[PDB]
Amino acid sequence: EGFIEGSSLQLLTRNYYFNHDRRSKEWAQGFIATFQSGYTPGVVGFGVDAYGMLGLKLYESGKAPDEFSSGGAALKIRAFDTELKLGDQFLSNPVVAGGESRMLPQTFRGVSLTNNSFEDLTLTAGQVSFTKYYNDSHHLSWLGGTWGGIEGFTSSLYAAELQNVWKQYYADVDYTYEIDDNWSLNPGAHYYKTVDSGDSLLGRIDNNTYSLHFAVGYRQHTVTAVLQKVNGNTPFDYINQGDSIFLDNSQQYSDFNGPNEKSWKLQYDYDFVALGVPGLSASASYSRGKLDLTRVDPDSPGYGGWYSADGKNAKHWERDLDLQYVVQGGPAKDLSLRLRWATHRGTGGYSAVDNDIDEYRVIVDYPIDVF
Ligand SMILES: CCCCCCCCOCCOCCOCCOCCO
Repeated sequence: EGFIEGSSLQLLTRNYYFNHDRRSKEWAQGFIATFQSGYTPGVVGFGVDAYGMLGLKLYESGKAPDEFSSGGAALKIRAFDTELKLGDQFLSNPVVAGGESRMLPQTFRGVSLTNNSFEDLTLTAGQVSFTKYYNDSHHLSWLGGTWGGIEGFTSSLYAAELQNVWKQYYADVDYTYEIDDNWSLNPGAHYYKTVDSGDSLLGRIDNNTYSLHFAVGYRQHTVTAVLQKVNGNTPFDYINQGDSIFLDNSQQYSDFNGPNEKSWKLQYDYDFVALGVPGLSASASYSRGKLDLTRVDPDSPGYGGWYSADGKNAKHWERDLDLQYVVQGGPAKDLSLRLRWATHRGTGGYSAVDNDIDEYRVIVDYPIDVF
């Protein structure tokens, strides 16, 4: 289509409300404007992507500082189903993301390469840097791919190096079987290997983390079983934590990722579609985990504070209630409201590591398509 003709600008308005009980509320506006050029015609095309981001409480982006802002752009070059972005850009993959848990995502400065030559295969590579954000600079490079070569099944393999911190490896599989027209099974696994790298700023790291999910769908109902296991004396670690889609036990509050923590969750989801009210969904979860805090090295530079002499039998749990309505028609079409309730308690001195809390979040989201 071409630079002008293929251009699009989106503005995302974000209302964000966060309530915390401890055994502090917060209100914030946010705006994210996104432009994408078309491509100059020819074998090798040229374009531009650019964004700007603002938020205001009603580096530390926002939720704990009265205002925040940022903007950037990247040059894109597209040849043979390969796209190269050079500049500031968003990222989501198993070893790197701006993260979905907070109001504004983090961005990254550098090179990304994405190949779509084969339908069913995505390859990506990259080298970027980023600062520090949410709750000097970092450098990270990754190589990865995602394969779709079978009808109900998907595969991923990724690696990253976070300079002087870690090398991280990740695999996954997801299978879906449709039995009846109303009954389906979704077995799946996530795997993370983590080792220390270079100067080893966080200290020694030898960490293997597993996520198991089994999901029975029946019509609108879906019930899901999760096992998660962290093997090593530091907790599973990743950039921009919370609500991770590469972990089956990542929850509103806790990631159930502590060192040597075994965990499970039972989740229930419902789609109100056939009950007459489409765009309405709800879900509830219960998660339980246990780990032995005596096994942490208290002198571990990055992770030392997980150690507790009195930890031993430490355990915690979380029960999440989640519902969201997207408005599907009229003027507010696409306006989405989402309500989030989490309760978390630990026992066995888990509280020397994390807190007993009750979290309430409300998120109002309005997309605008401007050209
Ligand atoms: C399945 C998508 C292709 C992934 C590109 C390579 C990602 C980098 O991984 C480095 C670590 O991999 C360890 C051994 O890799 C075996 C490579 O061949 C496997 C073929 O799927």
